[PDB]
Amino acid sequence: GLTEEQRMMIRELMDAQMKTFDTTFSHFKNFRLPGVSLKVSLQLRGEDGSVWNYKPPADSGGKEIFSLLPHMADMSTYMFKGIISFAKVISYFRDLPIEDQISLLKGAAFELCQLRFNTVFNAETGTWECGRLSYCLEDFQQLLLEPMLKFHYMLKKLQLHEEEYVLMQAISLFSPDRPGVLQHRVVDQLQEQFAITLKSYIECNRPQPAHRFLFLKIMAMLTELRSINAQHTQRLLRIQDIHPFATPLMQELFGITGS
Ligand SMILES: Cc1cc(C)c(S(=O)(=O)Nc2ccc3c(c2)nc(CCCCCCCNC(=O)COCCOCCNC(=O)C[C@]24C[C@H]5C[C@H](C[C@H](C5)C2)C4)n3Cc2ccccc2)c(C)c1
Repeated sequence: GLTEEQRMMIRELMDAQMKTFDTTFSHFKNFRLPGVSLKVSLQLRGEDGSVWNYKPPADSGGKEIFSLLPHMADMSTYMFKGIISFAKVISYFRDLPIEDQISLLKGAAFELCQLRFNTVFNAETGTWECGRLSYCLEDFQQLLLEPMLKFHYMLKKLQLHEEEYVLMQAISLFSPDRPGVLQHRVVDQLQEQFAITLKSYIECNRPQPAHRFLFLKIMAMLTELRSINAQHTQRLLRIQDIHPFATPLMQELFGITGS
């Protein structure tokens, strides 16, 4: 019930997503593993049927608390590469000046990573199911006090379509107010078009009373996700200051100069 401009925009996004989101994590390899606030266990299922499980340590006032950071840095880096590839496939993004492309990716990389991670989040088991890797929240309502955690549960409950997730990714990517953006007006117009497309998609394909105000719920979540991004970017920089762990790609995305 959309225009073709809107149908072609969704098709392009869905194409970009299909080409650049390794949903089985098959090519995530050669990552570090822990030596032999909220914590996760890590499970690795081998192609032969073997399983390794890692249960994290407790806080004893020592560096043990950072044992998973190298692994997570490798996972995040793998995800960020996918997010960068996604953006670069999209015509509207490719047409932007390269400095704005970089500014938009620096601004949105965390948000797009979290949106992709929500599609592999199992809310029944509190587990991000990443192909052969599984990350399980360690033991309740104290968990939902963490804003990013409550975000994942609340977004999962909306039961969004693939198309709605990829429009969320576009709206986040084309945010006209990230630091360093110059083509503010063009980006702002592109964002509005993606939001209108999402509003119309929901109107045409979700007539049920449960999906009343769904478009507005999604937009409020995107606003909330940007606020969480700012908080978590500061958390990353504090930990990096006392315990370096960011990969080069993470340093580039989060504004660490190397000097
Ligand atoms: C320090 C840090 C910060 C950022 C910003 C990143 S990032 O953006 O570049 N990648 C990333 C990847 C995935 C993220 C993820 C971030 N935020 C989530 C959402 C679920 C968790 C919400 C936050 C919980 C509160 N804690 C923190 O805010 C910082 O805790 C540092 C101290 O750690 C204590 C021991 N806990 C761990 O070792 C486990 C991890 C797991 C993950 C989040 C958090 C920091 C890292 C990465 C270690 C705690 N997910 C979803 C998801 C989680 C696990 C597996 C798969 C998906 C990085 C890399 C690092």
